[PDB]
Amino acid sequence: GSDPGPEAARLRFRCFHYEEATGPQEALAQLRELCRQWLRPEVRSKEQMLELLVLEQFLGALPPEIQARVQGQRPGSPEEAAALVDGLRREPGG
Amino acid sequence: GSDPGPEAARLRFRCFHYEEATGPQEALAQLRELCRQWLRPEVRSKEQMLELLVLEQFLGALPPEIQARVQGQRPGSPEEAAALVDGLRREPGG
Repeated sequence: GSDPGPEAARLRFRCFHYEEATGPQEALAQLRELCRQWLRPEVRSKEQMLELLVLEQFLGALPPEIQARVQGQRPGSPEEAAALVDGLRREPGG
Repeated sequence: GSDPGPEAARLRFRCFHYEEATGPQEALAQLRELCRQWLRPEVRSKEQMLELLVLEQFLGALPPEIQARVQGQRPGSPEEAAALVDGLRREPGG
């Protein structure tokens, strides 16, 4: 009755390495499946998908060191990530 | 006057570098806007967002060299990307 969580599902979604062995189209079927367990059109609407995806680019837009700090906590929401980094940009050392 | 288009919107969205000077939450506002110009709940539905976002991760799941090729052409559709990468992996490099 519990769900893994959208953030956990997204982690699995990105933990997926592109493997030529399964073929890119078949890999898509995996990614599509994994992203679907994260986005979930069934329960989430389009604007919520925006939020999740904003977070997505935002994290990778961060420098490796700041990004690692996020990745070491995993907020799952863009503004939370923003708040993590908001302090990290205040002279690296926190 | 028009929208950049979902394909170009993702470009602007991915070309966005995190700049501490604009702040993460202000950057979010830009990203939230850019991703919205890409996903567009206004015109598109959730499953379209699934697809666009599968593409997004699929490209990053690819190795830097293969990813660079996709990034240089920009299909915008996951299966289309799957098609070039399937070719790029034919005799690693093409």
